[PDB]
Amino acid sequence: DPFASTRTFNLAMTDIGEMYFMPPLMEALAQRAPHIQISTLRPNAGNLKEDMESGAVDLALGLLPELQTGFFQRRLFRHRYVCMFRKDHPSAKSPMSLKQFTELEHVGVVALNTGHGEVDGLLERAGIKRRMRLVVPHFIAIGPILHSTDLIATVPQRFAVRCEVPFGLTTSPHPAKLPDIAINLFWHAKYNRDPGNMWLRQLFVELFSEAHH
Amino acid sequence: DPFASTRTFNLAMTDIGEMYFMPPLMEALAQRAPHIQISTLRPNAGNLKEDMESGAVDLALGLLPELQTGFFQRRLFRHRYVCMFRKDHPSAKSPMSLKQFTELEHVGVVALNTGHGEVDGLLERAGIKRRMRLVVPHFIAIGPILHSTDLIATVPQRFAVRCEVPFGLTTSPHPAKLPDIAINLFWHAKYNRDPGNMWLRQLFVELFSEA
Ligand SMILES: O=C(O)c1ccccc1O
Ligand SMILES: O=C(O)c1ccccc1O
Ligand SMILES: O=C(O)c1ccccc1O
Ligand SMILES: O=C(O)c1ccccc1O
Repeated sequence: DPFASTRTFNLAMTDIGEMYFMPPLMEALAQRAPHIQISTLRPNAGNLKEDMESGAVDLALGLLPELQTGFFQRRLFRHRYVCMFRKDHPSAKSPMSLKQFTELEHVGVVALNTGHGEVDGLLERAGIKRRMRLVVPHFIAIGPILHSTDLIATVPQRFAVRCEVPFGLTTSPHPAKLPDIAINLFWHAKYNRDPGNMWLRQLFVELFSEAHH
Repeated sequence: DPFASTRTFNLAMTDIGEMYFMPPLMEALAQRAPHIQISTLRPNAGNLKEDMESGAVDLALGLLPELQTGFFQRRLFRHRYVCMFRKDHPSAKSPMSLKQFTELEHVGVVALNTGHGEVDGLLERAGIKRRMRLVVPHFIAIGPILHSTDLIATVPQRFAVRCEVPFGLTTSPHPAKLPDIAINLFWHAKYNRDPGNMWLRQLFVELFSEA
């Protein structure tokens, strides 16, 4: 049944999603359905809405404003933005003050087709105009960049904690008031009742849902 | 007038390019041109050739055979593909044999609009069939994924070497016959004499060219 499938599922997610969702998913699949193949793609890859409609993309994961309307969507968890910097930073402290946040230099991330791109506008509207020497499209490059510079960054908490040891970095709670990050699972009405889709949806829900309350 | 420039330069490069190029560039810029901004994008974002022509993208860095004719270029350095897997993998050995390579499960990297996209085809044509359990679009997530699974991957060596300690990975010379990876810097002829472009190109050559 589930054990036997050799179906390939295609999943849209960010690079954080790849490092976060893939290892436990692979571990679960080796226990439960060891022949299933998984392919990922970034939320910006083509025509996400069209590709979910046609069935080329089975599921989408993340903070995804594109799909806020015509799609089924289930919340997996919430987490916050934190500030991150190298463990031996010459001046950065935790907790970091707004003043210090505005004094330091930043690397920014433009996560295309995600809601993370609201961050710069939200800070700007609060009067926090960062000295941002570098802007990159995506998140994982942030680890090595912070490891070998005095830059700081604003990043999702669940990504940050995964960088602390590998890249020798520390986090601070974020001095600015930023909304919570809702990481959701999305699917198109067409596959609402497809057995294989429901099974993979249920697995994501089981593996990744916040113990709510 | 480098020190006073507030120019934003738009650079096309991979996730590997960002981790490798950006920290020394960041350090040089703080010292020579602290008001310059650098914005990156992937080689696959929009269409590279037109954007370099328009000055939408100033410079491209990486393995980019589509720019190999009709663009200016300088070689920065060369390196090879290697096989990478977690240090305590139950069976994977270094050096890995081609037989073992064909037996183990892989994480593939599709790698669009770079030369790395060709790996699947050189292997497939040579008759080296891989059991591809997981496919991702880009390289940089391979580090965390190998660390926490039993998969193996084929990856650029200079990238692989930066993963070894952070993620507890080992490498092997690659059992298959694969081409060298030439990492070049490219620009369009139109900006050949643009002063800010010349200045930044020359900074990349200074910091990264082994030639
Ligand atoms: O921002 C995301 O896409 C994300 C994905 C998985 C886990 C945490 C995250 O912030
Ligand atoms: O349609 C499938 O191949 C399938 C896959 C996983 C679980 C249940 C299924 O029917
Ligand atoms: O593949 C790349 O684009 C690359 C870039 C910088 C250093 C090593 C690399 O392989
Ligand atoms: O001439 C410019 O516009 C310029 C900009 C940045 C760095 C060096 C430069 O000459």
